Amino acid sequence: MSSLVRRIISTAKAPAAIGPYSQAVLVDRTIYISGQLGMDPASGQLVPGGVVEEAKQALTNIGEILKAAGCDFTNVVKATVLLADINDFSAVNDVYKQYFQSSFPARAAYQVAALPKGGRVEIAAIAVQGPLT
Amino acid sequence: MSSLVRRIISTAKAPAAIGPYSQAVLVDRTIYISGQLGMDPASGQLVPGGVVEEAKQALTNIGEILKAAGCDFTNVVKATVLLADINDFSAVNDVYKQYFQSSFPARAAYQVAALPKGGRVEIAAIAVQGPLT
Amino acid sequence: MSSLVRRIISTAKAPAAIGPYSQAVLVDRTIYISGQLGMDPASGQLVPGGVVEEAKQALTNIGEILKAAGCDFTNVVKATVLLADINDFSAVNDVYKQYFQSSFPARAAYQVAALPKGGRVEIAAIAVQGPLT
Amino acid sequence: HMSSLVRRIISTAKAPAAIGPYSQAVLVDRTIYISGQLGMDPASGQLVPGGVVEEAKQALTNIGEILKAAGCDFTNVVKATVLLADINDFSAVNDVYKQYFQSSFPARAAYQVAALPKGGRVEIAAIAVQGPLTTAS
Amino acid sequence: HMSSLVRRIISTAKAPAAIGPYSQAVLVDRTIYISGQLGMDPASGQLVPGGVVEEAKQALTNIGEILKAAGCDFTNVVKATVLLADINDFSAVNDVYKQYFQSSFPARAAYQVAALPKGGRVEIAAIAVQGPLTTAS
Amino acid sequence: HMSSLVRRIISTAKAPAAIGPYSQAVLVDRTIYISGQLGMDPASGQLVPGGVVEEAKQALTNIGEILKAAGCDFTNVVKATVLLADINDFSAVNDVYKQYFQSSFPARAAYQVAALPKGGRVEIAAIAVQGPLTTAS
Repeated sequence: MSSLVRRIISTAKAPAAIGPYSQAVLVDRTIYISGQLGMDPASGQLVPGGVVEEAKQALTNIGEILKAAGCDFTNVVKATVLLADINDFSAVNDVYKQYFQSSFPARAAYQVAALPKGGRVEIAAIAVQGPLT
Repeated sequence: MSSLVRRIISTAKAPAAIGPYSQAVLVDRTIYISGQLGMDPASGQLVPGGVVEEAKQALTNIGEILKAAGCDFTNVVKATVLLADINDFSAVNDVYKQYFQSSFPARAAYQVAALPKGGRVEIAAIAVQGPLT
Repeated sequence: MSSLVRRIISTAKAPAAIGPYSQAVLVDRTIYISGQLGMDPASGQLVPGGVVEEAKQALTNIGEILKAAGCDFTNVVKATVLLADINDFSAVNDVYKQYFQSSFPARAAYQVAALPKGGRVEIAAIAVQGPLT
Repeated sequence: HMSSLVRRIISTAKAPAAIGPYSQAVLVDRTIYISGQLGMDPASGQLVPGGVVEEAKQALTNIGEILKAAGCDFTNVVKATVLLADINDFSAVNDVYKQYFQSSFPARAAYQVAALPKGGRVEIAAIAVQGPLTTAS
Repeated sequence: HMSSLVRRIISTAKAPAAIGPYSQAVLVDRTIYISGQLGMDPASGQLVPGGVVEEAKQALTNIGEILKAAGCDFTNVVKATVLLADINDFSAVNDVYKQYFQSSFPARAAYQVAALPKGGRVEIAAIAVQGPLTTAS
Repeated sequence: HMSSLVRRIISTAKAPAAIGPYSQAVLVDRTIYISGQLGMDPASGQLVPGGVVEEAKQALTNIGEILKAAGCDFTNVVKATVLLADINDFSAVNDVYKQYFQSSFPARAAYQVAALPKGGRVEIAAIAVQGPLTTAS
């Protein structure tokens, strides 16, 4: 009946919350990361340029949340890729692969009906705090 | 190679199953909670009044499942909010915030094409059994 | 600050990856399984026959990934069932129940706008490596 | 940061009280460290009469009450230490000790010491692990 | 496969150096096994003068420096062993030992031995658990 | 409820058999408690001839076989106890013991006792932790 560590992860290097959620929660060694839209952290607005630029921004935001938790992309074990349009699958895959360079996470990827703020992509993730063997 | 505790959480204070699933599963210290529609526990029928009343009922149902597992809303670490209509985002956020009063979970929220029983909202969650520090 | 085990699960008894993901990731004792379409493992093509045959194939694929990790369906604690059409709920439930014969997982099930490859169903899961009590 | 592990000080009236800055036992995480027990009567404060066999019986009774206070029994013991005033009493003490265990026997340290507190002829200490335990050998 | 647990060899200059194939203490996972400490002056390499009370004070100072090197203090000690050259010195040594603990006291082993290294009159060893710890009793 | 932790009773024919209600070693969770080993020949049932140095070599051989039966080697030992019939034999025994360890040395207890079983001149016990272990100091 040990008391397990639970910590809210919060960094100004990622966007402010637009609803009642934390950027991520660390509990024991597992980090649950909220869905990230392609919002610029300074302004909270979706970056221009459509799905490719939004995907890059979403992943960069995930990277800053990971870093705040003492992690990097190699600590990610599962990701969820929500698309506004299934036709963008190939383009989003090519962006995604540039960040998750090895030990590729488990994943689910599919088209939803609509995302907050009219986003074209939103990515959530689960990570495990290192060290990992 | 310890044998980890796995327990099916089941309470008549939450709706009966409408498919082949458990209300929640506790494994080690993590509790995976099934998606809850706004069904009345006694009748299994969706409450009238649309998305706001359904969201309240769904969250109340989650609360009873948490309580059966010796938890409350403060043990939730991640939630998924599935909407039938993205226009309801603000209204559902305001209901949601009334239950998750602190240590806000990580979250993903988005519009799907359709929910079972024609629900307007469905909420799933992950919690960690306390004590948490 | 122990170093936790993280292992990529990979078996030729399940389909090759069609994107930048692992079939599953084992970390500590938790196994995150990627969404499985009803693809034949040998060819990578969706099996004919629609949602019922695809659901059977998806679940068989999950079973082979579990087996590669020293597990079976009784180790599953949470599943996500993504449908291309909510009208298929009853048919998919009846297939699903044939594999998850006891200790039914927690679950969320709902209709999405579109799945990769035009699939009619996709199933992801979380399992915990045994022994479980 | 790290998890906060549970510690319980065990203190039962059915075993001799721990006079001074020690405890009968300390449970930390799942491991229970049990202080050495003499053949002391909990209600007299000195040794039971009759010598080493009588003292061994009382010491093991005392350990059993401390185990029960920690939610354990003798099946949870993983290591014991048997200290003797006379090595030649080992067989007699072992004939008492063997009655408390049926299988999956603890590891053991046993030897004669120069002197025990209270003039004792035997003192038994133990380490136990809180269950459930699965024995695979 | 299993997780890789952390092990740290503790080696502080504020306690007597561990001459030869032993360490002052070993931390493994959360548990710290501390070698028996004599009343040795870290900078002389032999016992402090003045007998058992002076030696007990120095031994406990030495243990405290090893605990600090492992990120602990005396509140993390869960079991201690007090070895004596003379059982009749127990009360005097206990009056020193009690100053180092205020509550949640360790389990204890204590007895007279035939001989300690270096002609010591007291030697104290300990097991501690790295915090945080929550004491529920 | 709590997880069920693994316990294995270790019982190898390459070390002297544990006669009576004790085991050569008990593994529980990741920790192995190894009973004190004398310089006993596994196939004779009594001490090897030649005195303390010969007995120390045989005792350490016996411990090594018990470690191997638990899937460990001497690098997994975190604490050892060296009991002697004569404190003046410590250096000779240490010259044997040092051959079994190369670094990350165990914590140690060592002292002379009034009598060991079987008339032994040395008895070595140990605590080990099943690997993998990462040593960070």
